[PDB]
Amino acid sequence: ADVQQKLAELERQSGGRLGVALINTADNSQILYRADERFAMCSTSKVMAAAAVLKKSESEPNLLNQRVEIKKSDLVNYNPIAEKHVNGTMSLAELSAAALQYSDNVAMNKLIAHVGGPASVTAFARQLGDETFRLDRTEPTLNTAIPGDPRDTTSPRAMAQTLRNLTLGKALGDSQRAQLVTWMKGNTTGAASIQAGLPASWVVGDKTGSGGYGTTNDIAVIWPKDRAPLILVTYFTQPQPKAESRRDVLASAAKIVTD
Ligand SMILES: [Cl-]
Ligand code: NA
Repeated sequence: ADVQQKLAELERQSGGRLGVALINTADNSQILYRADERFAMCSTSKVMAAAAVLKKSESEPNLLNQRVEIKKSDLVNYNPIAEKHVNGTMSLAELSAAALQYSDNVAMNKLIAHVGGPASVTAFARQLGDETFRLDRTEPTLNTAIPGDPRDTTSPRAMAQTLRNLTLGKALGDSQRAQLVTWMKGNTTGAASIQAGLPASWVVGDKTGSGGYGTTNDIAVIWPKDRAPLILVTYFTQPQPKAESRRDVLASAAKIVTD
């Protein structure tokens, strides 16, 4: 309860809307704040697109080696890896890694297309037991994050439970689960978000997201020193369309709920 008051104070101080879900797998306890409200996922949705391709690879073992052409027409707004491979191909494994580790938006679009579009990613979430997740659009429009707009949203509670299934549970086969976790542990974009609020010795696998209205998100699996793992989802959005990102708010929330 003291944690609730501290999160409420942080939310007030920040001027935005904060949603937090922590799962402590030691005792299956939860810390929740606005955990059933919807938030725009932005690039945190890349985890579900990658997982859907991994699940397909359980029945098509050569799938991650399949190659995908990258053309100038594929470029969108943020393409740090794909722009180096124009007029060549990348494998689905390389695209998955680019999406998760560099937040490459071409990679995301190629993963979406492969599995059949946003409704197919959403159908995959339903098969896992997540009835809240919805992916509606492709990159870059899925990041608009308009207040009140349900498109491309989920709730903190649902995303934490689903991330627990994907990374610590049995939603994926052992090889595929290990691959997802390795990719998330190799993320290059998260050091200023949840990880900035945790001790240096803890190990984090995370995926960040940012978008309109100053939306600043991070979802993480956390291995504390000599403890059972944690799942932590921190979603944040602001009232002003051109608000700046606030990664520090996510770091502060992480420190509060892990103290
Ligand atoms: Cl503004
Ligand atoms: Na979700």
